Amino acid sequence: QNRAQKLLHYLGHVMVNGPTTPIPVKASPSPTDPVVPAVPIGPPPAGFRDILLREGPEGFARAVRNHPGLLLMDTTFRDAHQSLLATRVRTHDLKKIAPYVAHNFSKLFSMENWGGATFDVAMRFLYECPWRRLQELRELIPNIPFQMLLRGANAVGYTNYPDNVVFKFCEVAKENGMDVFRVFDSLNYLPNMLLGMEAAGSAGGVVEAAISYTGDVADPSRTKYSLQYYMGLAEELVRAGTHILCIKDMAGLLKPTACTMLVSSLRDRFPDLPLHIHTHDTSGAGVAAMLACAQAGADVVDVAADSMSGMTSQPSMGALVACTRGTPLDTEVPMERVFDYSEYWEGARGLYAAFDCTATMKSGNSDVYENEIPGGQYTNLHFQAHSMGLGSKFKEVKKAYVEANQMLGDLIKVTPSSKIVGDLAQFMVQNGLSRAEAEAQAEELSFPRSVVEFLQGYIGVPHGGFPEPFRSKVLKDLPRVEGRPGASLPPLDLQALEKELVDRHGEEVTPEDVLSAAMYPDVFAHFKDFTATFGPLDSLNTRLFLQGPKIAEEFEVELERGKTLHIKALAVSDLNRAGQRQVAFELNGQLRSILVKDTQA
Amino acid sequence: QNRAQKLLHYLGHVMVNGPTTPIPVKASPSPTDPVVPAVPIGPPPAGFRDILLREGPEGFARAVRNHPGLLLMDTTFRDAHQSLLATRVRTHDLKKIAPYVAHNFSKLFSMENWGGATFDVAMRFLYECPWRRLQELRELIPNIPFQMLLRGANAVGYTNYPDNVVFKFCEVAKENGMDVFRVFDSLNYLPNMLLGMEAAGSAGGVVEAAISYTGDVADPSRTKYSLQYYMGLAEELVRAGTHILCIKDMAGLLKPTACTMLVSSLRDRFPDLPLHIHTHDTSGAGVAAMLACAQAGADVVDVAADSMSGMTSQPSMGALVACTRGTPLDTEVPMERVFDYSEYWEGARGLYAAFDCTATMKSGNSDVYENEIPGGQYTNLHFQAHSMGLGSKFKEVKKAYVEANQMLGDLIKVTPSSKIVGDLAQFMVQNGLSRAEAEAQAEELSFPRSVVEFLQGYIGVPHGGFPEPFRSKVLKDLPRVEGRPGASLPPLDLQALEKELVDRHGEEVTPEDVLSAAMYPDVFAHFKDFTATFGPLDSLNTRLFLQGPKIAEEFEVELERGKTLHIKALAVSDLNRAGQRQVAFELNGQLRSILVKDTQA
Ligand SMILES: [Mn+2]
Ligand SMILES: [Mn+2]
Repeated sequence: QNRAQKLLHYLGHVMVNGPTTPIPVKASPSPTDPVVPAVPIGPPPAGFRDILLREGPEGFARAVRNHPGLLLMDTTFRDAHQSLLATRVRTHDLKKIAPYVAHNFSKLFSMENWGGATFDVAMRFLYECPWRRLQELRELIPNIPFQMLLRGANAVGYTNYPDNVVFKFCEVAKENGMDVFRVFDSLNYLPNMLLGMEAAGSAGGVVEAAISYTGDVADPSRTKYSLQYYMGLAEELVRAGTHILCIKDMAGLLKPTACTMLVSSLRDRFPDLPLHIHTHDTSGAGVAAMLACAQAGADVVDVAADSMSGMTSQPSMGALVACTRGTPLDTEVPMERVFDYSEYWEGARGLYAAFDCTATMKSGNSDVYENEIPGGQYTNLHFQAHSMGLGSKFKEVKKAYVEANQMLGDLIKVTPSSKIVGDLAQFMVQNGLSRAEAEAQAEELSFPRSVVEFLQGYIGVPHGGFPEPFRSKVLKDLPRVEGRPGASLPPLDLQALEKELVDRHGEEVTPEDVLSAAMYPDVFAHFKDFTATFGPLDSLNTRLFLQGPKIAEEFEVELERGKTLHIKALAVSDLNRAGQRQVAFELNGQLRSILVKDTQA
Repeated sequence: QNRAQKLLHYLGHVMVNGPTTPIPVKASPSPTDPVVPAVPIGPPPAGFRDILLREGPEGFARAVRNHPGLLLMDTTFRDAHQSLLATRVRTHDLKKIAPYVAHNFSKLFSMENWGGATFDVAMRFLYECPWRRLQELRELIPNIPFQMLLRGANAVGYTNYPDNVVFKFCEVAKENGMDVFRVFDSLNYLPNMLLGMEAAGSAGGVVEAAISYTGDVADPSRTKYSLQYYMGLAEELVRAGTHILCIKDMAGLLKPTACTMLVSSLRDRFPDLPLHIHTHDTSGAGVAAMLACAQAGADVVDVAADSMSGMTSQPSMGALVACTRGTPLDTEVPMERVFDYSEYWEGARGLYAAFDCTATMKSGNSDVYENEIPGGQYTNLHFQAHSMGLGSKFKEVKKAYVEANQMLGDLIKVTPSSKIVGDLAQFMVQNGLSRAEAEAQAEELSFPRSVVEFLQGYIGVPHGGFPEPFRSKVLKDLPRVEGRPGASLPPLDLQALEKELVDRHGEEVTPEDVLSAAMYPDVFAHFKDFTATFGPLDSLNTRLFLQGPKIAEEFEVELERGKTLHIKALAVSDLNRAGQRQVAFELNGQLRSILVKDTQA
């Protein structure tokens, strides 16, 4: 077995040289293994994915809109760990509790488990294939709809790609098993949001236009992104044609009062339009928030498993289900099941001890109502300062964030945008620049590549326009983008890229691989060469994958399905073998050894 | 200076032999120092403590009941850290942010900062005087009311004390600066609750009778502790005379729905009675819950600073303040201030890294709706299991907890009671006893000392009676307590105890000390001998206290107020000096050395 030995070499390697992917927090994966509940044999109870197929996104939206109780979505597979564990959860652990979900959470609206950071991190850090993840799970959960976070601007990539790809991406994603597409734009720049809605709607999937939330519509003071701001935007999005409408409060800024307001005026304007609410518990509301949303007529709300909820993540699924039963919005989900599910996750999370923000973050923070830093980014900046004894610092950067944000014309901060305000915020602090010093001396300073490209609109056009008195003194003799960036981009010959990959990585390369390579040229490449020589490192349980094997400890890995592979380390030490070393394993009935390179560790 | 050298010897000792008080989690106190905001010079803005004094608990309650916005209480000084940090926060760090509080949180209803575990821990583990704490803080915050958790049954002790002490306790406490007394009974056994109310009322303080909450009044299924159960209990407590009425949801089981119900029928029955709600965010509601209580007419709700809220503690103060502004329930508290306040606590908590439940607990858990384990006990049992790689176990015990509780007739689990179900739950588990095996074999097994005395009523009589078919087969030829246990207890000759202490510890012993010794004979004794030889270990900053000083690191300690004491370690090594060693400090302008005992460390 070449599949076999490829992995051995790997295990051996991690033993000799240690961890392959970065480990931000010095900690070994919990020695305990996640508790996987029991599940009856045979097919799931069948939930919405069934209806969808049976009637399209058409009847779907209706059933959704006409469902009595509150409906939910599980972000535990995507945004939940993307916010708490540096989006490091591996397919392996996701496949584990999959059969459970399929059997227990059929009443489920959708299940977020793809899109977002994941596509990137899957190759850049976990060395697994994002497509495999999908197919492997779609296989395990045929009854629950699959949702992803798609960026209208550029699918799951980091830069503008020709529009021919956005459609081909969704085309594939759709066939591979994706259903609901949540398209968003960091500036709510419709052009990008509609392109996303296109590829998604044309791919034949469910379009769920997502509006990113800033400030507080309840507060009449601020008028930039006023209630009427959103309301207008919806019209366009609804006209452009969307099955479901979602409100992406990525910063956990939605207050109950603001909620009641927003949703009602929305339910009023669109009586039978499905409404989906996404918030992060960063401020401390979330639950109280979501509850208000239902009250006012919201159809669904995003939640995460208790053990993976709270703080920069989504509100406690169990708290929502609990507070909602006995009422006309009852979710009808057995508390018992949320327990076993959270149970699993509390243990699963134990493996990702090396990526637990829990190291620096011991709770939420209402100051988010001031800096407007989204959940994910919050956690990271927090960890950064504190991880280097600089909590004192964090206060300061947060203030530079506000100024930076105001300095660019008060913005909507999400992946694209949010990270540009970040660099500028840091640029100012690390250079001691008051907003005034920053603006006045703006005629010439080396502002972040991200900031300059933003003002050139590479992403889009901020509502209210660019801070021109400043924008120009910055841009100078620089090319300012005109129109939807992706527009002026010539297509991407897929055959040129296709044989260009077959020619190299193999006669294997699949449509999927092509796309991946497309979005992530290098990262994909590296990911391919790595797995090339190390086998299916994705079938390895997280512990072995991170920490590597323990000398003498018996263990097994399910390669494919006909093999179980029982291995036990025991023996390494050839300290000098021509500048190397050699380890031996007792693979199944026999035994063998692979040679590693000490890398003078 | 004897004050001086006494501390030196201590510091040195810690250097040579290490930590004096147990340290559950191996971690050193953060090297960063909590950020203490700025506070104007001169007197605070004055709040309710002022009104109180000017009009007695009579005008106070009215003002409370007639105040427009929602009122709050800060448990950050007591229940917040008692649930999260093993009640280990020191007076030193409480004095620091005190002036700030006095200046910024005048609108505050009360401030919980005393009572509960504190009195015990203050001597048992921190080696500080609980009275000192009170006096020192009363000094720093003369404008905000001081609240404490007083146990009707036995003030701040662990056993039945003759009622003469219960009155003498509140008498002293009241004069020392305590105002509002929250009196509670673990089984809501009126006899004990009234005794507390008396001492509290008689002492001339504000009586806030507390009803302990269980189950879910919204849920018609369970009828033991039905709505009409509480409603009736209210009548008694109000007739017995109480200025304010509080609901102690020590387990965080209060759902919004159950809330709206409870409070309203309460505000209905008592139009102008002040209502105070206490909850723990354990389930995930809390905030959502409290918001409901207000909606329905609740006058005050307990909260903690953001960095100290969440999980088994109280809801995010900032989340409440945030979601409540702009509405008729506006707290009027400047978001800005809750920020600086949490800012301070996030850092102060970094000093207590050795007691942070954060180590095992990374979030709340809605399964609380099933085991009914109060916030504090949850945290402990969770740390327990997991701190010894036994999370797998924790599930099990939670199950025994339910059976144990059901086995004792379904109870209200708070400090007294709650820990009895604990022992029983663990007894069963650790002896493999189904609730059936536990009961049938009850005729004779060595049930916990706590469980036996419970059935003998040493605490009180459980509503619905004791589980007799069992109770008896357990008790056998054992004495069953008749009436409020404290009643049958002969007074406590205070002079006998007074001269008894003077005679020993010194001609210093104060009325306070007497009471302390009373409730905590030994603990007090040890606490006294320790401080006796080591000086004011309470004027030491938590870092030096826990971790001791760092060789060559310059530092200072504010002994009293006329001395600043600048010390620098540097030099220890007399490894063998007659089985000891010797360290040297460079105290202020001069230098000197103290001789320690290596304890063959
Ligand atoms: Mn999000
Ligand atoms: Mn409590």
